[PDB]
Amino acid sequence: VIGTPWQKLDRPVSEEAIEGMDKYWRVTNYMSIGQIYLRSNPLMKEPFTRDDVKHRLVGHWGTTPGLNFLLAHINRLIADHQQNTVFIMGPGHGGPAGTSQSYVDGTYTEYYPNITKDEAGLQKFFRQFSYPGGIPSHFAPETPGSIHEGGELGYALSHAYGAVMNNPSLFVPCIIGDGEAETGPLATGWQSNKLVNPRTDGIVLPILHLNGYKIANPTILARISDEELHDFFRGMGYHPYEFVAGFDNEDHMSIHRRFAELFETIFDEICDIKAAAQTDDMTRPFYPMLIFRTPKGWTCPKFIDGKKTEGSWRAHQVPLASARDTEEHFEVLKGWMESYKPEELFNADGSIKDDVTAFMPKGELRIGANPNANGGVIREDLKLPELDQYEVTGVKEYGHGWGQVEAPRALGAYCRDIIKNNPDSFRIFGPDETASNRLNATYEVTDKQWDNGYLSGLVDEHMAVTGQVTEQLSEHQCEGFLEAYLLTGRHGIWSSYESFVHVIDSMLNQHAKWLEATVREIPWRKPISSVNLLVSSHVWRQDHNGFSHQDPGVTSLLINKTFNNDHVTNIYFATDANMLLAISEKCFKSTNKINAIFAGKQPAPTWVTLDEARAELEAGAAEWKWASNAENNDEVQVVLASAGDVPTQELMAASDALNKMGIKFKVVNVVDLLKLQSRENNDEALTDEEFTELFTADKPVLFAYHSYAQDVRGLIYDRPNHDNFHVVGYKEQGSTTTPFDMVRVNDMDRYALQAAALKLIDADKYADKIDELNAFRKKAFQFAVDNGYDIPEFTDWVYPDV
Amino acid sequence: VIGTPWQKLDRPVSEEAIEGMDKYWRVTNYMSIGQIYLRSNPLMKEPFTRDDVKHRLVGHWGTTPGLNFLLAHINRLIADHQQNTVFIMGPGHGGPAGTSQSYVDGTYTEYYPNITKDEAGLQKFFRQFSYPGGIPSHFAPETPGSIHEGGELGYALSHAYGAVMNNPSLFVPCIIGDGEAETGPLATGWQSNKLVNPRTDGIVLPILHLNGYKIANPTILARISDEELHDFFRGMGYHPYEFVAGFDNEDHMSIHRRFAELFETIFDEICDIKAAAQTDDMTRPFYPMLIFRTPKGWTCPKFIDGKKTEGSWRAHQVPLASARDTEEHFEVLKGWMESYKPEELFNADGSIKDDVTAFMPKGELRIGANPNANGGVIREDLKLPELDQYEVTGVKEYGHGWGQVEAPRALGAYCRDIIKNNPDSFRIFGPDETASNRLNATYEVTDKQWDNGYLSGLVDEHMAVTGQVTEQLSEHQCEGFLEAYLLTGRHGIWSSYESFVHVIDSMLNQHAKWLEATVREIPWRKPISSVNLLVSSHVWRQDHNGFSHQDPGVTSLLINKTFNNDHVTNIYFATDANMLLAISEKCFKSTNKINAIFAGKQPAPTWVTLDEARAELEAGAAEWKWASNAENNDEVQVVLASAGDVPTQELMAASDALNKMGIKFKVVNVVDLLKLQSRENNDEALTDEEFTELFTADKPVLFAYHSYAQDVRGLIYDRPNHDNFHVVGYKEQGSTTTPFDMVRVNDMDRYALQAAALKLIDADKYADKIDELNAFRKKAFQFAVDNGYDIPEFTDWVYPDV
Ligand SMILES: CC(=O)c1sc(CCOP(=O)(O)OP(=O)(O)O)c(C)[n+]1Cc1cnc(C)nc1N
Ligand SMILES: CC(=O)c1sc(CCOP(=O)(O)OP(=O)(O)O)c(C)[n+]1Cc1cnc(C)nc1N
Ligand SMILES: [Mg+2]
Ligand SMILES: [Mg+2]
Ligand code: NA
Repeated sequence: VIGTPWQKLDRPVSEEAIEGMDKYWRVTNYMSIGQIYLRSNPLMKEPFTRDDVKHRLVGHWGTTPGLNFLLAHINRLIADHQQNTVFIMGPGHGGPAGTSQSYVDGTYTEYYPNITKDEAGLQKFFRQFSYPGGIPSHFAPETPGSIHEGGELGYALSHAYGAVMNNPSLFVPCIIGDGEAETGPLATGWQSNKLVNPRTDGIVLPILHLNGYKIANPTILARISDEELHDFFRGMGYHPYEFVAGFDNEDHMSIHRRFAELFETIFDEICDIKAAAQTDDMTRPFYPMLIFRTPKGWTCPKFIDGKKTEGSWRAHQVPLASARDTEEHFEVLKGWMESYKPEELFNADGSIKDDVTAFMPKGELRIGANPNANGGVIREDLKLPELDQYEVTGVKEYGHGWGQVEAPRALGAYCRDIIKNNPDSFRIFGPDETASNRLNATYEVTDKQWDNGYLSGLVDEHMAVTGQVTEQLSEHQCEGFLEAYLLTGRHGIWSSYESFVHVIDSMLNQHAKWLEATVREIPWRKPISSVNLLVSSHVWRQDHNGFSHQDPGVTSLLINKTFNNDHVTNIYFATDANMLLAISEKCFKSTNKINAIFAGKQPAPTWVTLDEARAELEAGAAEWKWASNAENNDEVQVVLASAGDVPTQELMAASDALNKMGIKFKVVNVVDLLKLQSRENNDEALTDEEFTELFTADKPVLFAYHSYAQDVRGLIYDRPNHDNFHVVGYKEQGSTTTPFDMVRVNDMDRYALQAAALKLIDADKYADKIDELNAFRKKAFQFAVDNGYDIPEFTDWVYPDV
Repeated sequence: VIGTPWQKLDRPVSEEAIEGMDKYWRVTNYMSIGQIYLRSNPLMKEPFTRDDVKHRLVGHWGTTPGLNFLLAHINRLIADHQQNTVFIMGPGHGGPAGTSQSYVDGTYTEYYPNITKDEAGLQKFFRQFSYPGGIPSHFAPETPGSIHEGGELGYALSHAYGAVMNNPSLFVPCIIGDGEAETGPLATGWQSNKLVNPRTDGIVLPILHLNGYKIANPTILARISDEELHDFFRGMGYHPYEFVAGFDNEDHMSIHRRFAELFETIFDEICDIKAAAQTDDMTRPFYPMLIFRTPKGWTCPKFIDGKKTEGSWRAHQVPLASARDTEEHFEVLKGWMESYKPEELFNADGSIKDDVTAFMPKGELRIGANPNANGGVIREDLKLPELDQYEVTGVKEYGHGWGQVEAPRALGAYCRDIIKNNPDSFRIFGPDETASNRLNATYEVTDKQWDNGYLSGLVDEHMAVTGQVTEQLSEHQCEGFLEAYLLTGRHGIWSSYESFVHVIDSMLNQHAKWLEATVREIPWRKPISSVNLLVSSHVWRQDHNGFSHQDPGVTSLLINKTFNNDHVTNIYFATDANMLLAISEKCFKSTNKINAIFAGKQPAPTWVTLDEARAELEAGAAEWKWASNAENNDEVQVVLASAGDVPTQELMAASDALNKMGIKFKVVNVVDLLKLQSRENNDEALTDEEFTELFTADKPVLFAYHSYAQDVRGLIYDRPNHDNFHVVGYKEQGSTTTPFDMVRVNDMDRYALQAAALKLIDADKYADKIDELNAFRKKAFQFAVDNGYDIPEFTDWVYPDV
């Protein structure tokens, strides 16, 4: 248990705490300006001149003094209440507030011993910000106290609410830009309070950083009427409180006392909600939120060159852009740094004075030290059930290609038992698709968590105010909740229709970037559990939907995060349920990855046993010898290679036909896609020798690929024999139609695969047979048109091993 | 002018109109069930049996009777008020409501003559829905009256509000799923009413289709308290009205009269707002919105197999899934179809009776016929200014590589004058980045349109309640507004930081799919203007930001929509401002495309004259002979090829060094990326002969690519000499740093490009020189570390032609 969660003070904030908060705010403002502007001389010792100013002024001042103000008050609150707290910096371009916070709390020097608490350390701290060989502009994973960089705006609230799930002692004050709140993902993020429970989860306090402006415009929320703004927050289930400061001559000590009093009222309300929830955990409370309305750039010069800067979008990036080049900008910068009176904040040796930090929290309550902001220090491996009990044993009892299994049901049973064994640290998210993607065996041990109105057991099934599945029709919510759940040390999976995974392409990019920086150069940030995404209801079998639901292209995006041997991204094609099981075990053990797990949910053959699945997965691609009819690679006339359940089924049927014609071939299944890249691009891929062994040195290879052929073509560009691969992938064809028709129109069906294999082998010799196969595809299509279902010869085919 | 816009009735809805609306609702419900369930016998003529039921039951009943109800009332409103109207079907899986609407209004038979108004036509209409060789499950572009398919949910409101921009006579009732409203893009879509003007734009009426459920869950909005729901809509600037029906025994005629009365109150309020806006166009009104709360699946069987179906998520997809296989489901289906009393709705010949449609609008007011729902019939070519006046003439006067131009400023001036010449049909959208991406010369002739509070001319600049630029910090808004603006026949452009274009990857996918279906098989849907996206502030020069802002990967997504010779996607690399001008002219003339226009906004050399730009763009890739020093291709030791402003600059400097060493090479610039594909994949690409002429038959080619190397590798897979290309692209390296450092760490800098060219030519011979270049890159990096700016030898280099 960290601290004493949810305790009220029952006395006023002390005057010593007010004095310390004002010094915090002045020293963090001063050092934020130092990080942006100063390459040397951080205490302005004589002579302080333009030569001390950075040659390239980069950074964002506008948000920063508002963040520094809130962080003074959040620090005071954590110390007085001993409250387990992680904050979210929505405007993550306010990096200097976050580095300053860590430098003040002592964690920065603890993690970065060269950046010491004295004048030499402070000089290095100023220079390094946004500087070559230094540190980032944003609140990056290398900053103690960050679980959210806030570079690509919009995810502040999903991360805040995922952090508090199953974390009942955790308080998250979530600072949201008012520009940020105009994004789609942030606007739906407010609604998360219908999906958390005040007893079993922790508490988010949204703080709208309503500074009136984004980059070059006012914000929507800052210019609507007060009555609309309050109605908006009340309508989303909050009790809105509003603070307004900095727009008149009120002295800063008075402002601190008024804010401290308000923040105590708000926290007392949060403690009352927490206490009440021990008895009534079914009534959704109106959680407080805070409208924090202060001038953008607060405390910078009001006008610069006759233009209003404090209280304007003009304060957004770097005021006084000429501070190094003109004595006029320099004199302004000097007056501004001096206005904080650093001679009262730092000792002669350059260390921040003790009376600046006596009010601060200590130990693991510090924002920089709390282990929820470095959740791999809290993370424990899952207690996983034995995989063998889930195996589809039909392959062993009856043969390769047996049965009509819906593959994700086996993952569902495995998930059900993982939740049983790990009942408060493994969650499933879904955008109203958990049952549709066949993971609903989980409901046998838990419910979907819904903290909003109930009506009747005639409609409400498998839903309760607490549970370990969460659904909302938003891929951004599901991805953001899960990411923060992992970042705070827990585990999970989500599932999406494949075409709609693209809604969160950019979130996958940012989380991959977080992982890249971490595996490269942040070894104190310990490994977290991986994002596991079941990519299902795929391009080939969207029976009730049509062409909008046909886009397997998240493969292509994921390929753009496969560099430097970071190994933070995996693309797996689950050939059947036994393979899905073997892939899911590996993913649930893995850390510091995004794992995209492709599996069809339609009834489909099972090809491999679980033991075979375990070996083949490890290799990445495997010959299926029981399906090949060639002696050795020299006898092979063509290599039949597939990735994905549907291409494999069609390839298998084509193999059966090619066997009966007396054609010699081998069958290769590909599960771990990026293991096709060369060793030069991927030090864990198949070696050239293993790659040649599978694909031959010079035989043609027909490769039936689940997604866009482009992906495989680009991955295998420097591989031996790559000029002989003919990759058949999805090619933007299809509609609402029968299963045969969907493969037919992308040349993916068994008949077209058999034809392509014959064309690769000898086009002239097989000219007639190819015509005949192409005519059968027309006949089969006409059959479907006339009759309403596919031709029995297609649907009724079972691999001859069965 | 279509109809008589914004006219009140000032009498009650007639009883004849109520009777006609009830018959509409019954016949469209009946035919919706017919489309889902029936392969033959649409009038249930003796014998009606299981054999008439489809073998594959696919489709979505739950949303559909609510849509059919609203469409009866929207049709009545259009007819009585003669109101120019396009609706948006948010729940686009209710395709049968949209096809039924067109079949009733007569447009379906007008566009599809085989689907006649009689029993034979009705049989074909039922069978074809969601059927092989038939039509889609959703409200697809092939349905008259659609500008929004609603497959990937969330974009209903951005499309509605973009439709009404500069369209002051247009009314858009926008039907939003209540599941849909849990998405991010929909949640921010409500806020658009701060960005439209009630005088110069038309009016959206959001209708929340609050049927209580999504697929397998209730919805957030349906289960919060009524007071929260109303406060929510009032807080977003609406006057909420709520209708509740279908939950008790109220007869359907009574329900129609109550709704008609309410819908007249709402429309009268919209007419009052429109009238008032002729005098006060600065006060933002509270626009009506409608909460429409009815049971999901309304009018289907209340219970099926003991499970509540009407008023449940269970009604979502296909009730009575056994209707063909069991007499029990069949008897239920039969009673349900009979409950609509089709013997009163159709004549003996199977035509829908005249008294079913006497209340309907006629001519171009019909929802299926209105030209705003087929805007290429309204679209006129832009009156474009002459391009030559914008040319950067520095190249002609001083030489190739001259000056420090910020390329998008020339596009800004060109846009400024396009708006001048087309002052109400060309708009610019930006997610608070218009000025940041340097398109702010447009503000010389128009303002950013902002219909929310003003404070002071000290902060409000270039903003007014009407104008042709719109900004909101949401890529989903900018993309959705623009798409509908084009779909209703107008023109525009938007700009985004390149990394954040990924927020709307999935919207680009859907619009590409809309374009694919249209160019393939919908010739009555005439061409619309293209989506033009300035992709700027790119990976190499995000000076104030860092690694979160470094992701040029939208190239890779766009490559997945380049099939079948649809030619609906273009990727252009603007080498400099003259090239950007030549690309922008072509894009502004083009139709039925998405055009991604890559240009850097940093100060940069101009390489080509405008006449050269015009020729090279047409070819797609061009030798720059004035930069090559080889005689012919046989003399070439290496081909120096680049795409993108920054790779080209570095390649050019490498060429200068390689020239001074006595190395023989040619320079090739690539502008129109997909023209590198083979003719087999792209019938408008470079032929093999032209490709060999540029890239040689067998010399090494160093290709410095703006984005991920993977893209170029996969595109050129079947090209002559492709095994000799070495593609250098962005490889997930970089941070907040100097311009040299960002290229350095991706091996993209001039020194590394010169080294790679030497390695390709003779690794042994040049071993020492390569070491030396690699050491200079270290020295240059250390310089930046020590000094705060890049080494003068790097920054000060100008191409020797200047
Ligand atoms: C850094 C960057 O690229 C910023 S900061 C910013 C304004 C944010 O204003 P906000 O009111 O949220 O913050 P504050 O006033 O500074 O506190 C924008 C549009 N951008 C570009 C941008 C665009 N779109 C998205 C999704 N994310 C980002 N970061
Ligand atoms: C068709 C499909 O793939 C549907 S329909 C649906 C429920 C929509 O409920 P809503 O309340 O909006 O509509 P209604 O009750 O039927 O009127 C979902 C989750 N899906 C999957 C889905 C997921 N995510 C996104 C972005 N879009 C879609 N279409
Ligand atoms: Mg702001
Ligand atoms: Mg609904
Ligand atoms: Na090759």
